[PDB]
Amino acid sequence: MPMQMFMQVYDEIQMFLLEELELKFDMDPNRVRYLRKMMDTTCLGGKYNRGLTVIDVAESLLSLSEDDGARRKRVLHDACVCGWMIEFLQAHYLVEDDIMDNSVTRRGKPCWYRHPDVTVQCAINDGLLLKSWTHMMAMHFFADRPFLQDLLCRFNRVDYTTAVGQLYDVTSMFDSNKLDPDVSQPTTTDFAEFTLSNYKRIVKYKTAYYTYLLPLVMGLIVSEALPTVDMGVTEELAMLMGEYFQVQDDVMDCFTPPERLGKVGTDIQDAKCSWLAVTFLAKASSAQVAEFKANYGSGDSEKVATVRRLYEEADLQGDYVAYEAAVAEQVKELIEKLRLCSPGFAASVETLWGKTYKRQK
Amino acid sequence: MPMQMFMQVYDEIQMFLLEELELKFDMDPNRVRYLRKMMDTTCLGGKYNRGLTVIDVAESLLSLSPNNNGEEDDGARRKRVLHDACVCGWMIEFLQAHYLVEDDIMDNSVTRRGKPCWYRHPDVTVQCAINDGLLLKSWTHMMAMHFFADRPFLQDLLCRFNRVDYTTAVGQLYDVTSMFDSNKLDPDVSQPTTTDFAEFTLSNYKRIVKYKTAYYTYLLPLVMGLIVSEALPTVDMGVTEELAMLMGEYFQVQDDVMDCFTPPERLGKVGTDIQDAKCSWLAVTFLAKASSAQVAEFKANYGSGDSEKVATVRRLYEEADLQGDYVAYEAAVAEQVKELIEKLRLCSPGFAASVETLWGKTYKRQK
Ligand SMILES: O=P(O)(O)C(CNc1ccccn1)P(=O)(O)O
Ligand SMILES: O=P(O)(O)C(CNc1ccccn1)P(=O)(O)O
Ligand SMILES: [Mg+2]
Ligand SMILES: [Mg+2]
Ligand SMILES: [Mg+2]
Ligand SMILES: [Mg+2]
Ligand SMILES: [Mg+2]
Ligand SMILES: [Mg+2]
Repeated sequence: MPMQMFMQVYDEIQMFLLEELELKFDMDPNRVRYLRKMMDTTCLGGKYNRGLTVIDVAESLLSLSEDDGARRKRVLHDACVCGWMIEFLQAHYLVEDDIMDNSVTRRGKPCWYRHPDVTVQCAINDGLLLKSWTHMMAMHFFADRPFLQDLLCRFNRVDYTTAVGQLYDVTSMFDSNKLDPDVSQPTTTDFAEFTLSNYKRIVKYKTAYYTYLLPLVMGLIVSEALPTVDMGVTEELAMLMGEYFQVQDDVMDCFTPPERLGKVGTDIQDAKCSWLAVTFLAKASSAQVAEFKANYGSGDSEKVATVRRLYEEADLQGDYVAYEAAVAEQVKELIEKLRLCSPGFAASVETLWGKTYKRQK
Repeated sequence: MPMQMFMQVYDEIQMFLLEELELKFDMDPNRVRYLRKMMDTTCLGGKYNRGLTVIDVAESLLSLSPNNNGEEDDGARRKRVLHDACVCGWMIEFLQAHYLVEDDIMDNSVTRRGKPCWYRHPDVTVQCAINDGLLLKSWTHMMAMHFFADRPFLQDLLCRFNRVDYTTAVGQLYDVTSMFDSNKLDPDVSQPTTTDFAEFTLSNYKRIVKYKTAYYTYLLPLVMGLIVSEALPTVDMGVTEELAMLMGEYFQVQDDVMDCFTPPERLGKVGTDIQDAKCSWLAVTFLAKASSAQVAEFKANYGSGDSEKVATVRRLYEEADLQGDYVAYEAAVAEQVKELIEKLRLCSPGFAASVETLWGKTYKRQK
């Protein structure tokens, strides 16, 4: 049912974008060919839990003041459009992050930039095009909406918020004291920034805002129910669900089959600042830490293998399971807080939690 | 003075953006320092010609054709407009600084404004540079929300602005897909450099230049000056857009030649264009009037890293007398421009004047 309309609205959005480029931007059928494949490829093949959340949250707040059925159709189309704004935003960040991250695969398919006819110079701009599309579809559908001003101001703040996250992520293997663009870039070996604290900060901004906070806020917005909700609890949940999601990402990076996964994991190889990495270095012995230091951040045979055994060596899977129960409990008390006043809303956040909490296939 | 105030608005913008990172985003002094250095480097260095135009359009519209509704000529609305005009000006420069960061990387340039491209700096990584670029465009949205928060024009401001940000990205699409044949444009397929340069035609030059240069360089400054002036509807947009497309094309044409002919030293960078086999005005004008033989040679050189093969390509330009083609091109433009400006005077003379000043800073170009 939801996938039904959503995908309808996709076709709607896409028709509008491609057709506008033809009339007003003097584009040839070819470049319009390119751009529709770019869009489909970069914006499709996911489980769309971010756009979808918007629709559910919207529907669940649809009765906050016998009826019509027209309001219903209006709010739920608005919710599909914001939903796709979120998915195009992500698509933008993903295309730019595979380029930044030198990844090779995404979702079973090669990254956009690693497409036979995609050059990275064009890929880079293709990412910008996706972002531009979110503003284009926003003005096209919500020009006459009283909420437009506040929709885009919040949307743009999470855009920004996500870019800051990305600067956090990408400046984490280095000594922040030595973060001066005039000198060279020697990746740390003390791993003194492989901290849980520092971990938490990159993941909150890079992940939690656009993945958990934005779908909910947009959902509220197109439902004219935003102030109906304790933003404090709401923000708490999102920040938390979002930390947990990434940690889930972190572990799946390391121990989930790349076939299963859809991309041979690199984190260890690219020496990222994952949950495993910072959780390991904190509980780890002197010997274990010398050993980690000697087989981290290198594309090897026995090495990554080394770094993978060390993590089981340290029972990171038990630390994890303890994490999840901790998180699962704070999420439960937060949701009941919301339920008091916003029952319908705490219902959709429950539904959100349920697509997070498991997170398996 | 106009750069006095412009520049103290920069300091203003940078303090809010930077203070807001540390305050609302948990940023540490280390990364605030980086981000301040990044902003200065990518944003300060040029001549703020699109930035200061907005200031010019705005002063010349509180004077001639201004708001009658606006108090009996008393100084308070002017420093407010002007201050707005400065934010708008830095919005345009931050938007440009965004596209130049990504562009130097895309185009793989080595230097800009007499210096290593951002992505070319020592403690700047290519993956960080890309994201830095993105922050640049975000900052445009954060400075506008912060200063124009209560401003009635903020939506109109923001709509037009993103429209132009978008027409520029499309322009970048047109420029980078220039080298190969549109027909064989299929991401699922490897691709070869066009060897026949068959899309190196004027019509496509015109296109991948009008969208990529003239809108944000000429239309946006003028449009934003109108808006913070609240004098938007007082002008013929169509004729206004006409000359900004006019002016933009010439600017770009005039920049294509500086590229291949102005010394790297004097051009504040090293001309990639021939090396990178770009679709300059120069190439499209050569291929269109050249013999079969002159053309065979262009192919046997163009788009080759070199001192001597990049110099043969630069020879047939002289031999093909591109140098007089330009002169003639420039003259047809200066007169076509000249005309539209007069049509603008008939209702919007204050406006029409600021456009002469902008035109006069284009024509009179040796930078
Ligand atoms: O780079 P990672 O590891 O954080 C992740 C991409 N997630 C992103 C990427 C860009 C902006 C925000 N979140 P992915 O490439 O594993 O999907
Ligand atoms: O790459 P070019 O030659 O078009 C030029 C940069 N101009 C741009 C760059 C990005 C977007 C629009 N216009 P520059 O590299 O000479 O500064
Ligand atoms: Mg990644
Ligand atoms: Mg990344
Ligand atoms: Mg990951
Ligand atoms: Mg360039
Ligand atoms: Mg370029
Ligand atoms: Mg150039």
